[PDB]
Amino acid sequence: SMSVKKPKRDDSKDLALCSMILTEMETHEDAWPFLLPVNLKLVPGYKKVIKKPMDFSTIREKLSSGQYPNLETFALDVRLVFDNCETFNEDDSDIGRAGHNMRKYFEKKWTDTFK
Repeated sequence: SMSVKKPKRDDSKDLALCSMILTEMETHEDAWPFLLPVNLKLVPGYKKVIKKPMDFSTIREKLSSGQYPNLETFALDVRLVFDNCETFNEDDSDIGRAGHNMRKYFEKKWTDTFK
């Protein structure tokens, strides 16, 4: 509360460490469904159904331009990528499996780096 604060966590490396995680997600072989924004002209249903599209290129540009105020907003956009994928794709499809795999990969790196 006012004039009453928990000890200050060192957050000076968060930006660098989120960039490294993101690099590792970008270079995973199952990243291909997530690298670029879904083409809303060419994929029927996507525009109407997925209210907040998100992809790795968009996260990279937000990251690079100071549009994440903290590491929780970064994680929210990563998770959004996978939540969108689950909304639109059957579990038993290449893309569906890609999204489960990438989410697992992310969550491990996130835990190991920050928890």
